[PDB]
Amino acid sequence: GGPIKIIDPEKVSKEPDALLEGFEWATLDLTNETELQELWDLLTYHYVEDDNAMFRFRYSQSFLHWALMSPGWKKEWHVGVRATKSRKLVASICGVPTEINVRNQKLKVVEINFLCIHKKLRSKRLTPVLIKEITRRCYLNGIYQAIYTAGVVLPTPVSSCRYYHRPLDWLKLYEVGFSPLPAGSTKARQITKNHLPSTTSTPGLRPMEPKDIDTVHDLLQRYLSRFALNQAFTREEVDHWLVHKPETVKEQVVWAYVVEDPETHKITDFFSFYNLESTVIQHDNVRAAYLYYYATETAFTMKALKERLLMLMNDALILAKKAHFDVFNALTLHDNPLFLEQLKFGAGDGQLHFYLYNYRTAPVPGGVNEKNLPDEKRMGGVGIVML
Ligand SMILES: CCCCCCCCCCCCCC(=O)SCCNC(=O)CCNC(=O)[C@H](O)C(C)(C)COP(=O)(O)OP(=O)(O)OC[C@H]1O[C@@H](n2cnc3c(N)ncnc32)[C@H](O)[C@@H]1OP(=O)(O)O
Ligand SMILES: Cc1nn(C)c(C)c1NS(=O)(=O)c1c(Cl)cc(-c2ccnc(N3CCNCC3)c2)cc1Cl
Repeated sequence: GGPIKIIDPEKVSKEPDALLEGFEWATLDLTNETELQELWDLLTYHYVEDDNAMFRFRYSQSFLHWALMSPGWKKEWHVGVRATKSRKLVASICGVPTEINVRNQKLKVVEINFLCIHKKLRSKRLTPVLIKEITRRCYLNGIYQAIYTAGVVLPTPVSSCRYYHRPLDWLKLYEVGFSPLPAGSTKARQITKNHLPSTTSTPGLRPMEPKDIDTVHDLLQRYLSRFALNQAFTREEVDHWLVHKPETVKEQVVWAYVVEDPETHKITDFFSFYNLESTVIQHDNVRAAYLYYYATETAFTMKALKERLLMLMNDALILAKKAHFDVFNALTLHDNPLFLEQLKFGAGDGQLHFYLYNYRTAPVPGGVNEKNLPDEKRMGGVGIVML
């Protein structure tokens, strides 16, 4: 594996390509509230929908702040297109920097996210234009590789993972057409099936605190090192992505929990999940929690891993329900296939395909077999979660 081509610093153009008549490039400043609102306005009405046009992702402004101003961020990688006359923001494409491990090679990359074009400008081949411009702005900052995730199949995916969904409020989900009433059943029965204990069971479980950063950082890195493709977390990245700052973030987006051993008081496990609503195109919102990063000391010894994950993740479900989330989403990546079925996650129609730009490596297993169902012998591949 390795880079596909070497970029000649000397030949990177200082000026962007031309755009469709009536439109112009605009760097976004997401520290400006009005511009943050503008991006929110665009995504809210024009971002990812399901195939049935029932749901649309509704990233919050707090989520956008958190996702796009992570450690090392640069406004130059928050790319917009405006209408010249009205000034309206009509397209976007964004990146943030991070380091990844691809089979034990560390790479400096940008994660690409929030590619969006206003419905009225679709199917004009603007996308390749947006991609080329953010590529140019990255090349200018000495970054020549990218990773991204997509719901559609494009050239040479590195992996594919299937979405799974654990109902927390089944009735709400049924109500908005997310979950159906199977057939011979009743609401009462579906509610019973999905009912969850009132309290967590794992001893020492508590909300992560800033004091936990160093030891969570070390445990996470050891755990993720067990995957061919993974995110190479720095200390600042643990602070940013994992510890919610209530004093400065009124709308919480990340929940993280640690298990502090009753005896050693060392943290021995942790898990986290984030808040991403969907607008119900027509109630008006599905409040979904997504599983994010987790780690357990048990990984390093088996089959105690499955057993430990069953404990932690059922606790994660309890905590999410307690925080009023409607559903708990997870993909077949990390060691997730160990617990999805047994904790009653239902298989989803959604598939997330993973891609690298300007880097060649063999395909990596995505937690499923050729039938697109979870497989314990198909893990160890994908250890990176994108938002
Ligand atoms: C070194 C640094 C490198 C940095 C860059 C690394 C590359 C990152 C790449 C971007 C990572 C994004 C990660 C995310 O954010 S995935 C999120 C994508 N956004 C959405 O799904 C929101 C809803 N949809 C839209 O806003 C539009 O439909 C979009 C913008 C998706 C397409 O607009 P439109 O429908 O009006 O099409 P077009 O006429 O302009 O262009 C048609 C071309 O676009 C290619 N296309 C379609 N969808 C995607 C897609 N999701 N990734 C990459 N390419 C895509 C398509 O194959 C076709 O090419 P092909 O040859 O026929 O021509
Ligand atoms: C409730 C709901 N709301 N929306 C908008 C949808 C599609 C559903 N139904 S879903 O929950 O079962 C679901 C989910 Cl979560 C996610 C994807 C999916 C597929 C491909 N790509 C992405 N992303 C683009 C890149 N950034 C990461 C997310 C998401 C598809 C489905 Cl179908």
